[PDB]
Amino acid sequence: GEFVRTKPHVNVGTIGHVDHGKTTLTAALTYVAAAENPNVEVKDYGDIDKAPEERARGITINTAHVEYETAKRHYSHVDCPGHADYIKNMITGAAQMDGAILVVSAADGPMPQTREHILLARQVGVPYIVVFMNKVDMVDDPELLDLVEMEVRDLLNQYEFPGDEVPVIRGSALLALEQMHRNPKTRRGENEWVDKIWELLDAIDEYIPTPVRDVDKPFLMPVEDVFTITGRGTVATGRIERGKVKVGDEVEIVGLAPETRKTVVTGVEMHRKTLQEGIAGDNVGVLLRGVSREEVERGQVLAKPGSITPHTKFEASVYVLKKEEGGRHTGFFSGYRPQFYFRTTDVTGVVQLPPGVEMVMPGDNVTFTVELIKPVALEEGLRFAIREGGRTVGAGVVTKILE
Ligand SMILES: Nc1nc2c(ncn2[C@@H]2O[C@H](COP(=O)(O)OP(=O)(O)NP(=O)(O)O)[C@@H](O)[C@H]2O)c(=O)[nH]1
Ligand SMILES: [Cl-]
Ligand SMILES: [Mg+2]
Ligand SMILES: [N+]
Repeated sequence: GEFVRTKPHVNVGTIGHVDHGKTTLTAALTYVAAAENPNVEVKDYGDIDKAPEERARGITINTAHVEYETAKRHYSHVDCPGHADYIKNMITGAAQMDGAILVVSAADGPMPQTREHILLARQVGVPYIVVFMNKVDMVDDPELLDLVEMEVRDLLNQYEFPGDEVPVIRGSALLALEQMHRNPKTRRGENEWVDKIWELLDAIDEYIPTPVRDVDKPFLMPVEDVFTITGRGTVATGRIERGKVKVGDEVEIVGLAPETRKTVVTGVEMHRKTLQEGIAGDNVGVLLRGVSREEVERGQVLAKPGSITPHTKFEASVYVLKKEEGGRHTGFFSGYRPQFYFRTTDVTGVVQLPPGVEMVMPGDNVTFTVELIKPVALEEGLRFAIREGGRTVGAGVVTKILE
């Protein structure tokens, strides 16, 4: 059908260590919110972890986007994988969030991807975090619960989140989800577990602010994914960063290719509902005429033509992680070629250290230049993560664009 705007729109999502309950919580949110609002369509566990490879491996691999709303706001929710091998997908998901829900298992406490997701969330600009302490149905001991909360708050403090202030909601994603399956009409106040999900919804409503967005600046949408719709054509998905897009607009596909390509937008949808106009903050699919899925990819940006010049060379201020933060034990030299993550973009780059700086060590704050092997939409003040060999090794911010 058609998308009707009645409420402010905010993008949230789920992050946290593997198996702590992100997807189960995402499902419970749709069911719980749907009882109050009939515009919410429910999403089961298997509707979210739907890919054959997810069924095969028993984990989330792809980000999934689901929709729900409260009385206050409309939400698009990006559910990210927790497995260490799918961090790149999680980063692309977090790059779309105005706030993240950090899921931590009460039975396990914070674990290495609890830390890594918090760190990475910051580096793609997630401005606020709410915590859901999950699986409390498995933990009798009140003292362990208090310890887990304390550990999570302190961990958040380590990455410059206000850990002492974030809401920490204690519940069971699974028992809420079970109650909603048995009674899909279960309303607030009727059930203990469902009410914890309402506590989460209230915290999301009130603690994660609606961002200040600019719809007057040139259209810019980082591409998070691309697929072929049988019948329609190639669709590029993403959160619109600024400006607006309408069907009929010419856009440029910028980055990751030798040259920029122009095409015409032939459709705009949010959660499979047609948008008259996509605006900053919307989580959309943009149908692109005359390009295949081999001609658009994650990490490119769609932009008002001529508004963005992609770049390959920049100076950066970089913090290199210590080993206890999951970084490398050893340093690196000029010529080090790790991966750089900017918003939804993942690209290999060459580190070139100043003359006289021959080695950078874990724990170092340092400045150097990077040469990307492919051009990428970049700008001064843009935060990024550095990863190599399947581990996060650094966090940086672009200081100067050289080329
Ligand atoms: N006891 C209990 N088990 C739960 C709860 N929530 C989830 N689980 C169980 O925990 C396991 C993982 O749940 P899942 O939602 O897939 O976690 P995830 O964080 O999405 N995993 P991934 O990191 O791969 O995406 C499942 O076996 C699920 O049934 C809960 O509140 N209580
Ligand atoms: Cl579309
Ligand atoms: Mg999952
Ligand atoms: N998924």
